[PDB]
Amino acid sequence: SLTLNTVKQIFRAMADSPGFDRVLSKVEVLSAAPGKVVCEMKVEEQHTNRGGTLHGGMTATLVDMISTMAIMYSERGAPGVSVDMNITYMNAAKIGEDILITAQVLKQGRTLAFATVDLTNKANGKLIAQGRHTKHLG
Amino acid sequence: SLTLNTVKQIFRAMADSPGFDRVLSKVEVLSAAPGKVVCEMKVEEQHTNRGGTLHGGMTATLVDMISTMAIMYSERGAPGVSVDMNITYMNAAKIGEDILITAQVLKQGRTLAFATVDLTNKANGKLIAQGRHTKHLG
Amino acid sequence: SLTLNTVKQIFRAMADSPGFDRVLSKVEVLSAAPGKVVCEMKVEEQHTNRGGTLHGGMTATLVDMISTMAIMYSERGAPGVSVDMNITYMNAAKIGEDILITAQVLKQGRTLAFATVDLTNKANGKLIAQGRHTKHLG
Amino acid sequence: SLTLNTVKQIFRAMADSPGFDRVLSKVEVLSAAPGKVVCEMKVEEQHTNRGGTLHGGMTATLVDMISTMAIMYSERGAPGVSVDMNITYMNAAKIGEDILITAQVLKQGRTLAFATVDLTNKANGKLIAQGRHTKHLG
Repeated sequence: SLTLNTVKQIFRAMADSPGFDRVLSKVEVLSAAPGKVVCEMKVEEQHTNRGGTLHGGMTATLVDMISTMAIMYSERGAPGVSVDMNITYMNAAKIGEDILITAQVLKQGRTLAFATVDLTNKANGKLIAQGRHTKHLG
Repeated sequence: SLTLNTVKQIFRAMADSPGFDRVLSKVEVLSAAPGKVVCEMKVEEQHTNRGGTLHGGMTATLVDMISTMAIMYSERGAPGVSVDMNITYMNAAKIGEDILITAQVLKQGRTLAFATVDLTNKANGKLIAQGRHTKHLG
Repeated sequence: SLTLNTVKQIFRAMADSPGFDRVLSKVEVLSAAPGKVVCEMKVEEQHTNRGGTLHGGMTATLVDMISTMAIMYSERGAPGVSVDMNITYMNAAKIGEDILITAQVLKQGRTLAFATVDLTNKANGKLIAQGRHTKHLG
Repeated sequence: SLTLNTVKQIFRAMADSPGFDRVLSKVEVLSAAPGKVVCEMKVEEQHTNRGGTLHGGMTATLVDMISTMAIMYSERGAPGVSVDMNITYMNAAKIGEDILITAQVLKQGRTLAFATVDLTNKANGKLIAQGRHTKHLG
C-alpha cells in the first residue's frame, strides 16, 4: 500500500488546477486505505454560504471527490463517472470548525462502484452530512 | 411580479461574494416567476472536472442555488435550509457548451419546500442532470 | 414492440403473481407508449399505513414497477435491475382517493436507464410523491 | 419507553394489519434500543420480483418500516411522516437467503429525524442495499 505522502501529493496535484477541483485546495488527507479515505478541512469564508456555514455545494463537492478517491484506491483503480449522488444535511458547520470527511466504499462491482461519505465535526464527532455516491466504471 | 433586471441584480449580488457562491458568477438569469427560475451558463474550464466536462460538484451547486432561488420566489419568500438533495447524472456537458438550469417548485408546505432542477444543453435540449432538493423552512 | 393492451395483460399477470408484485393487483394501466406509462389506483385499506394514508412502501413499489414498465417499453426491451431509487413525499394520499402514477423515461443509455415517476391526486392534480429510478441494463 | 419484547409485539400487530404492513409478517425482530433496531427475514417467494430475487419494493418497505421503528424508539416517541427516502441496491438477495435489516438513527432533531438502513446477507455480511430515510416529526 501507498505512503500517506504519496496520497497527499496525488491529492495536491488534483487540487492545484484551473478546474473546479481548485475549491478543495484547503483539504488535507489524513489517511488512505483501499476503499477508505479520511480527509480534514477547516471551514473558511470561501467554503461558506450566505449564513456563514459550510455551503451545501461545497459539501457536495467533498462527497463527490473524497468518495472518488476511495473508489480509486482499489485493484481496478478506476475513478468512474458519477451516476447518482445524494446528500442529507443534518448539522451546520460554522467558520473555524474543523471537519472530517470520511469516505468508505460499499461495493466495487464489475461496472458500478458505490461509496458512502460522512462529514463530521472533528472535535466532538457531530454528524454534519452523509452522502452516497454511485459511479459507473463500465 | 419583479422585472428580470431586479432578479438579475439580486442574483449578481449573491454571486459577488468571497463565499462559495462566487463559483456561480458566470451564471445568467433568463427568467423568473413564482416557483420557477431559468438560468443559463457557458461551461468554462473553471466549471470542469479533470476530464474537461461539467464538474459534478458544480452541477450540485447549481441545483442547490437555482432551486433556492425558485423556492424564495414565493408568498413566504423564505430560502430555507437544505435537508436532502439528490442528483442523477445522465449526459456530460463539455467546455464551450451552453446549459440551461431550470428549477421548478413542486410544493411549498408549512415547514418544507421541495423543488426539481433540470440541467439541459441549450442548443439541442439534451438532459445533462436532474436534481431534487428538499429544504426546511420551519 | 409492446402495446397498451399488452402492458394491461402484464398488470394482470405480473399482479396475480405469488411474488411481491401481487401488491399492485388493483392498479389499472391507462396509457402506454415507448418510454412512458400512466396508471391509476384507488387507495384502499390494503395500501395504507397505520395512519390511514398511502404507505411509503406501496409508493416505492409503484415507482419501482411502473418506471420498470416504461423502461421495458423500448426497442431494447430490457427491464434492467435497480441501482438507485429516491422518493420525495409531499402530500398524503388518503383511503378512497384516486391517484395517477406517471412514469417517464429520461434516458436510455448503453448500460443505464433513468426514469422519473410522479404520483398525483387524480381529482386535483396535486403531487403526492416524486421518484427517480436508475436501472442497470448491461 | 419501548423494549425489545414490545417492539416484537408491534411486529406481530403491525404485521397482521389489513394494511400494507402485512407484507412484513415474516420479519423477526432480533434487537432494539433507542435509535437502533435489527431485524431478520428469510427471503421467500412472496418477497420476490419476477427474477426470483428480493423485490426492490419489499426492500423499500423494510427500509421505511424498520427505520420508523428506530426513530419511534426515542424519548419523544414520534414515528414521524416520511419526507425523503433513497435506496442504493448493490447485491441481489435470492430466495432462501437470510437477510439482516439494520436501522440506525443518525439524528433526532426538533422537527426532523434521519436514519440509515443496511440490508445484509446474514451468512456472509455482504451489503444487499443501503437506504436513508428522513422523516418529519412536527
